[PDB]
Amino acid sequence: LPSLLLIDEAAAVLGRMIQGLRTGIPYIHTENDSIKANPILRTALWQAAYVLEKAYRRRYRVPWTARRYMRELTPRQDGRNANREAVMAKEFPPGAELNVQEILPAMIIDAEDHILFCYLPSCVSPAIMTIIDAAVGTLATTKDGHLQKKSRAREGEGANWREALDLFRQGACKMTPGVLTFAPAWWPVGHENQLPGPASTLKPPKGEGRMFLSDIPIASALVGAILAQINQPLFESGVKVLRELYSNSKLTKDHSTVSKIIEIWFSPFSSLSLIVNRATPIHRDTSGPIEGMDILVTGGNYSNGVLVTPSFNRRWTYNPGCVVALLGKLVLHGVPEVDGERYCMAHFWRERLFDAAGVPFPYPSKWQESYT
Amino acid sequence: LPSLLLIDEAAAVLGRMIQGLRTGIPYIHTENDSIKANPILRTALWQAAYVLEKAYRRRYRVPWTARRYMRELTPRQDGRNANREAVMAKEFPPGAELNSDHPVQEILPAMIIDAEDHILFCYLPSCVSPAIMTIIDAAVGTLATTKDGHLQKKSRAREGERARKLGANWREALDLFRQGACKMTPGVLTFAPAWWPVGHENQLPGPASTLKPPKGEGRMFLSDIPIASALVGAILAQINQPLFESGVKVLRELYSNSKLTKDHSTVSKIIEIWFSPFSSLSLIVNRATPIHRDTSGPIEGMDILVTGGNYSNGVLVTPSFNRRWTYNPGCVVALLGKLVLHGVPEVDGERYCMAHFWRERLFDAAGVPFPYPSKWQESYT
Amino acid sequence: LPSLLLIDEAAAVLGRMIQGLRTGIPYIHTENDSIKANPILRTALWQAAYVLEKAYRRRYRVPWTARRYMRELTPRQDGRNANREAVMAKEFPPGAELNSDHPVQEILPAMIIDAEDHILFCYLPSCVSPAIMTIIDAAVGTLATTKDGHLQKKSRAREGERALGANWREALDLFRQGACKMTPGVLTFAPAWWPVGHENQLPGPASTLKPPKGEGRMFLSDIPIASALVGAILAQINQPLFESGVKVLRELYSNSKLTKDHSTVSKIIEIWFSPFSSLSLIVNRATPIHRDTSGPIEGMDILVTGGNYSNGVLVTPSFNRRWTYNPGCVVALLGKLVLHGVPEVDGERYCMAHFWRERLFDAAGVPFPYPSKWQES
Amino acid sequence: LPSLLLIDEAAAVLGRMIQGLRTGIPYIHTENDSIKANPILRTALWQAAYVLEKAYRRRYRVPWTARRYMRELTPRQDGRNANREAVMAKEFPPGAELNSVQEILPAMIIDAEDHILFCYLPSCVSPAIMTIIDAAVGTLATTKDGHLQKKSRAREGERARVEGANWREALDLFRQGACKMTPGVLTFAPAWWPVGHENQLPGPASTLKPPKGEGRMFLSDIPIASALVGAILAQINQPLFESGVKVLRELYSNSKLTKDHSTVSKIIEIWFSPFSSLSLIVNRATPIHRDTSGPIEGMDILVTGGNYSNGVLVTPSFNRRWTYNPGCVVALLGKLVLHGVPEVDGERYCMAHFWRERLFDAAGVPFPYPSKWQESYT
DNA sequence: CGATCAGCTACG
DNA sequence: CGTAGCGGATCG
DNA sequence: CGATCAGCTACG
DNA sequence: CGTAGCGGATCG
Ligand SMILES: O=C(O)CNC(=O)C(=O)O
Ligand SMILES: O=C(O)CNC(=O)C(=O)O
Ligand SMILES: O=C(O)CNC(=O)C(=O)O
Ligand SMILES: O=C(O)CNC(=O)C(=O)O
Ligand SMILES: [Mn+2]
Ligand SMILES: [Mn+2]
Ligand SMILES: [Mn+2]
Ligand SMILES: [Mn+2]
Repeated sequence: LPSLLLIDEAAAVLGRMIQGLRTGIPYIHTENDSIKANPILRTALWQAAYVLEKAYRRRYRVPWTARRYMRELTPRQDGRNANREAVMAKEFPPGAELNVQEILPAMIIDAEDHILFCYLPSCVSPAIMTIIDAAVGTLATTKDGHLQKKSRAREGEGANWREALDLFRQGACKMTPGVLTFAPAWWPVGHENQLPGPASTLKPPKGEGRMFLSDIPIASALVGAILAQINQPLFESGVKVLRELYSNSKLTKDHSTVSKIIEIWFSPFSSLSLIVNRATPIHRDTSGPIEGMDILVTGGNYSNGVLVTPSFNRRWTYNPGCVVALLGKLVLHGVPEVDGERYCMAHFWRERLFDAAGVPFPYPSKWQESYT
Repeated sequence: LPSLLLIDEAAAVLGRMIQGLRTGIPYIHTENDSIKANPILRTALWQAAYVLEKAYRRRYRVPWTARRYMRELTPRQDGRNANREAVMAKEFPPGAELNSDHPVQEILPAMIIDAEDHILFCYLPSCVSPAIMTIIDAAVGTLATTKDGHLQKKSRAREGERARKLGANWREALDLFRQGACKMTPGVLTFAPAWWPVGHENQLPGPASTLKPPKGEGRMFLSDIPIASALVGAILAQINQPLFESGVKVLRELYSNSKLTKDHSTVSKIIEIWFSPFSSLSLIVNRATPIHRDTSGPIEGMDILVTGGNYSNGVLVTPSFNRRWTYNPGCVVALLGKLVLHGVPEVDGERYCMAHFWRERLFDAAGVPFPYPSKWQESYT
Repeated sequence: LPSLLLIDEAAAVLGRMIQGLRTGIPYIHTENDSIKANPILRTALWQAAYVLEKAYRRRYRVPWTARRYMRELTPRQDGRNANREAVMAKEFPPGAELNSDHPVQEILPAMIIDAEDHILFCYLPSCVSPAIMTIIDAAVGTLATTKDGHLQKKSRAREGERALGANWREALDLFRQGACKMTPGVLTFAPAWWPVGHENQLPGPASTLKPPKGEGRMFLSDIPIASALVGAILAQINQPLFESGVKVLRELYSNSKLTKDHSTVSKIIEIWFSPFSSLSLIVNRATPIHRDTSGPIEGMDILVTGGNYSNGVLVTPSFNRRWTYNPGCVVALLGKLVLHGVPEVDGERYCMAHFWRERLFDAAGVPFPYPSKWQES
Repeated sequence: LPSLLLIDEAAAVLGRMIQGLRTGIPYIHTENDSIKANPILRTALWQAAYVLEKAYRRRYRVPWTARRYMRELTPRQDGRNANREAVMAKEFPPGAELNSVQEILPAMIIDAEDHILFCYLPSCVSPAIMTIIDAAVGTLATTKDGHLQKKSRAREGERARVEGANWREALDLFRQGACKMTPGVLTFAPAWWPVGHENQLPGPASTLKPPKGEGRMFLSDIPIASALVGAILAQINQPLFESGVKVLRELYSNSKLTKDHSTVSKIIEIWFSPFSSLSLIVNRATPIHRDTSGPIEGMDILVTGGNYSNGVLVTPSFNRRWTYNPGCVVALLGKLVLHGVPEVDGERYCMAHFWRERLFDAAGVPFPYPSKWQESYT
């Protein structure tokens, strides 16, 4: 599969670049691969390398380990319960380093050097941001696409807060607010009992979702390369899971479609969700494995984006081009209303795909693995 | 059709000659057929029989199957990526029969087979008889000494660049062509009865531009070498008989069925003077060849290279076999061009190469399945 | 657990000695581990390293892959069908390296590999140090001199009968006629095992091993260093199989919900110095040409022959070979692929066969691994 | 796959037995195979050899070729049209060897070019195997809520609700009265196209999909009988036998030719037959017909059993009636030869082994032309 | 997302 | 006469 | 459909 | 003690 080869090249090249920035000997790309043939990809990798090196040089530490924090969590603690969240705040305080709105790349590590949060502002190069803007605009401006049909279905008529109307941007939008999800292997609502299959959004071979994916393979390669810089075992394990889902047709239904989607799937993650013109309340993401690091990319036409992490006592500037990697099941996070239109791409995981593929899900990486 | 009958009979006769060499009961050509009508072809078939039997008795094996190698290759992996080639070389090494401390240049006819007895490479030095080599030399000289043929027109088309590693257009890069004193104009021409323009595999195929003038230089070169092409086709039938017969069937369907090609009477006229089971033939005059894989043909296609000219130091390099092969005039090499990395450095003189290769979409159009590579034992049946 | 620690360390040390022999920088054992605690084991490992390196330098190749050979075999093709064996011999011949110009019997260490570098057969003559051979001779003698041990009790049970095919392993045609110091017969040992036809219950301890101080448990206690040696050899030939067998034993020891009578099985494992599933002792029996069909396709079995005989031969027809099979000789082979037999010898002989049960791997949740390629050692 | 090896061994051994009967040098089975290990199979092969050798010595010839007959037939001419059948009877008469009661001796009908069109084999099946088949069919037709009883109540319900295009399940044909075995029709196949789903990829027959349903265990009860039938076919038409085996191997190997290929592979693993399909017709009379759903060149095999005394199979274009009592085997080009079986004085079942050419096309295996009888004697 | 492609005729 | 403008699924 | 199976507790 | 009767998916 050449797509997985491309994502490997992006990841490896990004690592060489970061190493060059650290040693003072600049990496010079000579190999004849996709990176030399596509300056947009090369430039985007260079920008991500700059931001990642800066973030790796600015590390805050909380006075507890992710393991104990996760053991105090209940299996579906998403942050709606104020009593238990106060319990968490007292048992796992921010610590002396964290007792201001940040703008500089940084990361939060636990007492045993595990990365819980990586803040990367302006990680995505303007070319790729333009590309993503165009793709999302095409998906959210179609007349009878999934988003418009859902948008009129909801006008005719927490708990399922991800599609609550109070959270969507009300006023002037050229992009249709809503939420869509894409994955080569997914279990539909209350179909979790069966084998996984392709997401409905991706099932038409020339539907709006498949073309949206075809519009952003280089953005997805960039996001995957960032993940590989932060957690290489997780990147490689996701790639192995994808390879196994491709090979072994007895793990999915409609495996023809799953294999095609994988062929145009330039990402090590299990799934990608697009949230258009919706505020995000403080929450924990409960649907993935404890150990999964998700990646958020925000874009649009706004100036006052903020991401709030209360258990770190921090607010982070969350403007177009900003990338955030985080343990979504551990870190409470939210994004208030912005002064304009916004979209978010959330790249995340399904542990059940991992056991099905026979690939262990790894524990979060320590930051020192960066420097080997 | 006399062309397809001629090459079919040449193939069958060559097989009988090789079998006689194997059993010790010499074949003696008795039938009153086209092979009796051309003593030159018969002599050349005997020489090919000698060299083919020798190569069939000297077989190296790599410790992997072509099928797994191809599954690891990407569809357009031509060898430009050195890191990817290092991955390939470590996952599919030459094996104990082929690794050595020092680079080995072979001189004896041989073949490389995979772990499942499929032929990947066949080395046949001095396969072509002096007579047929003389003929080919004369025909290629006629093509490359012309005053306003395709070769000089191409040399002028690049005249703006000239007076001013693979990559786009490497087959005609000026870096590779012979600088100095040449009797034959360096360049590349290609011939085919049915063919698709680059990027245009969406229409119906048509005749190659070189062959469209009914008395142009290309059709006249083609008419000059029907017995050399019969010999090349017969060799192919010895290495991969199903591919030979399937190519012949494809040609027959393209000839008969007129709704498969554009300009079909021209395609039929070319097929009538097409003494070859292959889809296409390319003539490369005075050009070195860098290490590459040919990525545009079917995975399972066996291509045939014939080299000639007046040079003494010819070498063909196969890195994934850890081998260099003496590649002097008259040498024939059959190889899975989409699997085998191969290149030819500059020689100390003038050289030309005839590359016979395939287009799977022609097989699809003709309704003929493309077969999987032959096992060597099928020769011995 | 000292059993698994001893065999793991023996395997690692043997690998280091073989590596030193290959590079020319001799391994020198400095660590304070199990190997220093047993100089006899260390000596035997050095001898095995020498013979293994010699065998690795003398490699014959068959012109086919084990995968294609096995795909043409039927799951219980033991060699009884002469037509089917002719089919196999014609479709999978010995090849040019094996058929043309060698002696009546081989005497030098060697191995047969397939077209994809997988090991099919490893001939290792004089592999066992004389000390360990003495030890095994004594333990097998102790098992075969008892009044009313299992060996004598089965010899009596064949009463009126005396006055391939089912039960060939104990056919009377094969056992030594005359006067024997050792009682001919067959015994089998395993920490977890299924009775024939009963792979539908939980596995339990081998019958021979259940008395806490019976003859079988003391034969096991007498040969821990011979078993550690055999296990280390196996790890040199197929490292994934060694480590996976060790994991299976570890799971059977830990997880008590896999076994019946799990305390007893735990004791057996504690004195089980071997990664193999099971061990069979064949005393004074010739062996007809056969394939062992009951184990996993990819399982490497190990045969050890001993006794006081001079004309021992192991016949592998599909390799066109006869191998000198005298006391101290070790043979590793894919029992499901390689036809092999041992004719009657001019004296008394015993064989220790170490082999596998794939259902054990399934029960322990450990996948059965693919055979290693020979270069990986 | 050991199943295909078993049927190959049965075919080869049967041929050796027939050769021994012809030369006068009896075959002696020495090989250590399934035939030596199973005396029931060996005895049954011996009986089939006796009857087949007798049938090959009694050959009638019609004065036309099967090819011209098929060329004059229309693609769905099943015999319902009396005008077309009168035309066929004038253009292809029985001929001087056949025009002129009920035959009882094993025989065969060949065409003007020695192709076998019909082989009559009375008491071909050994009593042991007939007992076995009786028991398996009785088990199939007595299951409490199995396919046959659910069909039969679907039939009573529709007859009651009322106050050929589906003649094979027409209610007039089934035995009315006292039956131990539930009348009906079932069909089994590893690769099959359901009604309404004939432009999809082939898949396993509905009857065989439950891994321990009544259909799969009926198949598990009669592998030795299925091996016997395949061996008979291999004696009459060896290329067809071997081509059916090749099609089965391709369907087993190539997982992209079928849906639910897991199930198809399991079924193939217990499919002891070179035929594409097997149908069981329990307690049903059979009107004169041609079978139109198979390849023109396909030779089907019928095995009849039960407890009846007056069984007859009618072939009008040969001007013949054939005694069709329990144990009788008939091989015939069902798409060419009109044939029918009247109601009998008791309970009866029929096992019909037949072909689907589309499976051969999918597997890339040509369907061969019917064998000539002389191929037996090579 | 820029590049790949064993080439060609329409047309200045 | 020469050469511009393809042409389009797919490749890393 | 009879045979295979590197064996064993339940019990006269 | 000694040994009868398993035991069941699968093999040709
Ligand atoms: O909307 C954003 O920027 C962040 N979104 C999330 O964390 C989410 O949807 O789970
Ligand atoms: O130049 C040679 O002899 C060989 N040439 C090639 O393989 C080629 O042009 O693709
Ligand atoms: O007797 C020997 O030395 C070898 N024995 C075997 O292979 C066996 O019992 O299966
Ligand atoms: O019922 C019988 O014996 C014969 N049956 C058939 O020919 C049939 O159903 O097509
Ligand atoms: Mn979230
Ligand atoms: Mn080439
Ligand atoms: Mn054995
Ligand atoms: Mn019928």
